[PDB]
Amino acid sequence: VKNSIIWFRKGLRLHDNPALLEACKDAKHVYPVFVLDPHFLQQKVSVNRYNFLLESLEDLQRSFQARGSRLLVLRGKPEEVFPRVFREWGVTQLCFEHDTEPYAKVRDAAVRRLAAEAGVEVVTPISHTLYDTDMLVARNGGAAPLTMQSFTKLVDRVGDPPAPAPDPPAAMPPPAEDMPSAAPAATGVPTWQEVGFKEPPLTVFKGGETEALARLEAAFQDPKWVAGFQKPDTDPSAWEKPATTVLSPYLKFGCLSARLFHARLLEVYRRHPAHSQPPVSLRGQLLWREFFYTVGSTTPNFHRMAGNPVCKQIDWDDNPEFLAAWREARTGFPWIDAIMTQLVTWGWMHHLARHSVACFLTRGDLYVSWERGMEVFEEHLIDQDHYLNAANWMWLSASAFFSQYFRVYSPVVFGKKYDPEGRFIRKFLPVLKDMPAKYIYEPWTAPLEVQRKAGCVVGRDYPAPIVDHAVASKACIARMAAAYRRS
Ligand SMILES: Cc1cc2nc3c(=O)[nH]c(=O)nc-3n(C[C@H](O)[C@H](O)[C@H](O)COP(=O)(O)OP(=O)(O)OC[C@H]3O[C@@H](n4cnc5c(N)ncnc54)[C@H](O)[C@@H]3O)c2cc1C
Ligand SMILES: [Cl-]
Repeated sequence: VKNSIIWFRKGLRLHDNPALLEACKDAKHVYPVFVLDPHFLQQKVSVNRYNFLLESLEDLQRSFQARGSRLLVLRGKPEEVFPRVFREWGVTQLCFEHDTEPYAKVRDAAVRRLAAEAGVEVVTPISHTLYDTDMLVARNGGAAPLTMQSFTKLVDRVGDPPAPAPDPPAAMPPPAEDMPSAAPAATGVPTWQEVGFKEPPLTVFKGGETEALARLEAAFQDPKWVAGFQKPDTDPSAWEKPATTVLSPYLKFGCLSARLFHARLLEVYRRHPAHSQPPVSLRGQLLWREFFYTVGSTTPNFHRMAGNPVCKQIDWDDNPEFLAAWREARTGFPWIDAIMTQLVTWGWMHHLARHSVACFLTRGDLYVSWERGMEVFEEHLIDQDHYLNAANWMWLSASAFFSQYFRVYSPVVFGKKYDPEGRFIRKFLPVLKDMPAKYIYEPWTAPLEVQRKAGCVVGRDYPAPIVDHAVASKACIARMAAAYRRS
C-alpha cells in the first residue's frame, strides 16, 4: 500500500500545492510533517517572524483537522528524524516543494540519499516561484538575465506561468493510529513561550493561509486600484491602510501561491486594457521577486560581497557606533528612527521606507556595509527572503543592479512630500507627538521653548542628529565616485 509524507518547509498552504496532491493520490495514509529545530533559539530570529511561522502552522493544523487528518510537528534534524519515520510509517513516497536556497540544496540532497536507502520515491514539484528558474536560465542560453528589461522579455517569450494547481480533496487519508513518532503530545504546534522567547510579539499581521487569502480578496475588491497599480507612486508613510498589498510575509513562507496571485492579476488585466505594465505594475512586483530568485539561485556567494561575481567590492567603513545608532533608532532623524521602530514592532515597512533607511546607512550618510544592515533586516523582518533581502540591499548600496550613486534620499525632505504633518512619525515615535509640524522632521531646529512646551528637549528626550546630512552625503557620494572609476 502507499504511505506518503508531505514535507512542509515553505508552501504552508493547501491551495496550489502539487506536492500535496501527489502525496494524497492513491494513498492509504498521509503524514503532513513539519520539522522543527528546537535549538534554533540557541544559535538572530525575532519573535515576530517565528510566531508568524507558528501561526501559519496552527492554520495548517485546523485545515487538516477539518479534512480528517492532522499536522505533525516533528522535533529534531531532518537528516535524523526521516530515517526513523520511513521504517516506522512504512513510507513509500516523500513529497515536498522545490527550494533553491543554499541551505536547502544541501539539506534536500541529504534526504534524497536517505530516501533512496529506504526505497522511498521522492517527488519535488516547483510551486514556490512563478516559473522553473532553471528552465528560464536554459532558455536564455545558459546564463541568467542581469537586467529587469531583459528578464521581462524572457518571461514573455516563455508565456504564462503554470496555472494554480487544483484544491486538495475534502477528505484526506489520515495518519496511521498508534504510531509512536506521531503521538499528539510530541507532534503539536508549540507557542512562542515554549520555544524560548520571553518578550511577546507586537506585529499586527497574523500568519496563515486563511489570512493570506483574506488579504488577497481585500486587495482585489477594487479592480481599478489593481489595474493601475504603480509601485513608485505609493505612499511609504501610509500605516493605517498600507499603500501596498503587504503580501510579502505570506509569499515568503508560502501561505499564498505566487501562481494564484499571478492568475487573479491576469483576470483583472483582461478586463482593463489600460492596466499598468512592468516593472511598476503589481505583476511586475512578482517579476522582481522572480528576477532576483533566478539570479541569486545561480550566482555563487550571492548573500555576501567577497566571492560574489555580481557585487562590487566597495571599501565600506567598519563603524560600530553608527551601526548601533541606526539599529536602535536613535540617529536623531525622526523619519529614519520611526521606520526603524516600525521594523522592530511590525516587522514590515513600505518599499520606499526600506529605501530611506538602507540608503542612509550605506551610500547615503553612514557608509556602513550593506551586509551589516542586512543582518538587522534578517532578524526583524517577518518577510525576510534570502534572495530578495540581498539584491535590494545591493540595489540600495549601489553594489549591483543599481549604479546611480548620485541619487541620495534626504532623511529630512523625503517623508515631507508624503506626510507634512508627520502622522507616521507621531505614531511610532510618541515622544514627538506634540512637536509642531514645522519642526517634526528637524526637531533640533525648534526653539528651546518649543521643545519644552512639546515635552521633547533635543539631547534629553530625543537625541540630536548623529551626522550633518549635507556633509555626510557629499563625502559618501565622492567616495563612491572614485570606487566606480577603479572598477
Ligand atoms: C533593503 C530592502 C530589503 C528588502 N527585503 C525584502 C525581503 O526580505 N523580503 C521581501 O519579500 N521583500 C523585500 N524587499 C522588497 C520590498 O520592499 C517588499 O517586497 C515589499 O515592501 C513588500 O510589500 P508588499 O507585499 O505590499 O508588496 P507589493 O508592492 O504589493 O508587491 C507584491 C509582491 O511582489 C514582491 N515584490 C515587491 N517588491 C519587490 C522587490 N523590490 N523585490 C522583490 N520582490 C518584490 C513581493 O513578493 C511582494 O509581496 C526589500 C526591499 C528593500 C529595499
Ligand atoms: Cl529626496
